[PDB]
Amino acid sequence: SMRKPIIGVMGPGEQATPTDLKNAYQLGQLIALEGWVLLTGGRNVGVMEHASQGAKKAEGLTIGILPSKNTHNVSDAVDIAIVTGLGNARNNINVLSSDVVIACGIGLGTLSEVALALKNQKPVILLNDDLLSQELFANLSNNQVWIASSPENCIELIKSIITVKL
Amino acid sequence: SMRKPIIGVMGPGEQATPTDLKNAYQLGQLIALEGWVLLTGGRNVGVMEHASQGAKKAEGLTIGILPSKNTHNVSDAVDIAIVTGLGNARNNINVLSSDVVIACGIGLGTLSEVALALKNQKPVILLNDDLLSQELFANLSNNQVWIASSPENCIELIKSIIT
Amino acid sequence: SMRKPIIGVMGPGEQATPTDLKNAYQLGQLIALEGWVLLTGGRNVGVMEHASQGAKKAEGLTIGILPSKNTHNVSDAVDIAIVTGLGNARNNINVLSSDVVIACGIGLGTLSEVALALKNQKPVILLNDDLLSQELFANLSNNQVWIASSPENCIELIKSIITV
Amino acid sequence: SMRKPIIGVMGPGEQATPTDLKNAYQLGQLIALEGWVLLTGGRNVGVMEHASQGAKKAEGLTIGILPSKNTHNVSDAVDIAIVTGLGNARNNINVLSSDVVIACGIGLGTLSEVALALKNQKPVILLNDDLLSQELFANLSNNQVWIASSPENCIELIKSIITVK
Ligand SMILES: [Cl-]
Ligand SMILES: [Cl-]
Ligand SMILES: [Cl-]
Ligand SMILES: [Cl-]
Ligand SMILES: [Cl-]
Ligand SMILES: [Cl-]
Ligand SMILES: [Cl-]
Ligand SMILES: [Cl-]
Ligand SMILES: [Cl-]
Ligand SMILES: [Cl-]
Repeated sequence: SMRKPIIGVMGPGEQATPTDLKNAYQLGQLIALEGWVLLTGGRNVGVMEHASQGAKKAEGLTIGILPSKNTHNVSDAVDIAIVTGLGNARNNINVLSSDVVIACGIGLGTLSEVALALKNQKPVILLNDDLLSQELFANLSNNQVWIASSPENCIELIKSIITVKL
Repeated sequence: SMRKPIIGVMGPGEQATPTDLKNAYQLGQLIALEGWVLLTGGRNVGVMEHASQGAKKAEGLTIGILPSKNTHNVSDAVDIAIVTGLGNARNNINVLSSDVVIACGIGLGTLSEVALALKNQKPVILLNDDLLSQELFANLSNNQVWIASSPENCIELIKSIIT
Repeated sequence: SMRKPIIGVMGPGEQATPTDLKNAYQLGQLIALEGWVLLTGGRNVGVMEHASQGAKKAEGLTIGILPSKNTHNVSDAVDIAIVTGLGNARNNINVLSSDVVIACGIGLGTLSEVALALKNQKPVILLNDDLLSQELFANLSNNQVWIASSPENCIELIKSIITV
Repeated sequence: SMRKPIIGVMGPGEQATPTDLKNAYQLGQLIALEGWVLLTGGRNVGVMEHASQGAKKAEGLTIGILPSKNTHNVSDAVDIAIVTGLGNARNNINVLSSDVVIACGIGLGTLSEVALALKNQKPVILLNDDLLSQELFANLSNNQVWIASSPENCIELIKSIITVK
């Protein structure tokens, strides 16, 4: 493949913590500064939107995988709107399309995406303060999930992951 | 609606524990005995297979929602094979189609289905031996998830929910 | 497989003509009288509604594959409501799930299902008065599609197909 | 929306004719020269492959919407590989995601996409030499479908559509 790495950033919306939102915005910037593509589920609030705005601040390309049948809710920070009409079934597209999936914070939708990514043997990085989810996913994935300490650490982990792929 | 209640029994496939299989068979029997319809992921392994066999022993109707593009892997105990060709994206159809979701055991696919069902505000009953999953879903659902003690207790809970 | 044959009856919804509705009801009834399961797109309009009503008149089992995320539009004659939340992507589930697909009338959604059925290597029977779609699908399918003259003829064709 | 127009080029894969492939390549180039994004079904065959290669020759961005669960079959000329695992259900994503759908040749998957696009009242342009398909879609769309004469005429039609829609 000559394609740029695609990094999926998943996380909560309205219930994202202040730390999740700061982490998301920083991640978006850092992904774009590497020349990587950012993929999100296209939500116009919370982690996905802060990540997308971060990437755009650093002139990166952003892809949104929308659950709706139209673009009515997509933000200006999404360059490419993939309109699925699949509702929450689109979560599987997010994970299959990503070279690495980062869960920035935790919530029900994020839990579903992490679970699907690990079932598909996709590399997953958790960036959150939820020890229960970390232990549960480590157990179910036979310790294949990665736990990051910061946005910068996520980028370091991605570089090690995509180097082993190569 | 004059339709019969559809109870979705989710749970591990190949990695199901022996207790998950015994619980799944008993759930299938008891669901069928109520005249309810059983929905599973449809394959010839694990909770899907055992629940479907339990329901068939009691002459219940069984629906399988298959992830592949044909019926190669279908349980012999599935009456209606819905072939989706969606892979793991069929998990959402399982949840949306169920009046109640029971998670019998734990694994990655089941975690995805429970999360989706709770996000849809579907009633969800956990029947497992995994205290981490029970505490995590109680927290994320603001204690709306039910934790069952047995297959019989799942049935009792469903009767309270659907009445 | 010990499962009953599943016959997918596709056709227009809101745009169905009175002829399509009569044909649909008769098809549903005959599918059920054969001891087969009827699958439709499940909604309370058009061929879906009338085929389902016909199958229920003969006490057959009916499956509806709904495009929305709830049962609000389901036919009262659907026994099993499979709620997909997929929109028109559910058309692929309709054809993958069917042993034979019947197109009862014509419209854009029905054309998409016929095309997907033929691409997914499923037997298709056309029961309509649309010569252009009949010729086009005969050409694209190297004459594997079947053209029926009546609801009874559809059942005759199914019996020949599911025998081999 | 400040997003670039996304033009979906649909058409036969394995069964594409030499004319379909020439038209597809030229379409891809012309879409990219307008600064538009090309969307295809993403695979390394037929119209998908040749449209993607034409767009890359003109340094355009290409999106591929793949039906399988990995990138095994992806065209080398796809920049963004959307892996769906949906099989032919991805055809709905192709049409929902496109501002205009061009059907470059005819085959069964293409017919499904044309039909779904028209059902959604998405603009559709047919570029083919099949008068049966042109008459059928004109009838079923109440003459809303467009019939193009050449790849260049497709671009002219897209400009007329983007202006009114
Ligand atoms: Cl979430
Ligand atoms: Cl499964
Ligand atoms: Cl399967
Ligand atoms: Cl599981
Ligand atoms: Cl419909
Ligand atoms: Cl519906
Ligand atoms: Cl139709
Ligand atoms: Cl394809
Ligand atoms: Cl593919
Ligand atoms: Cl085609």
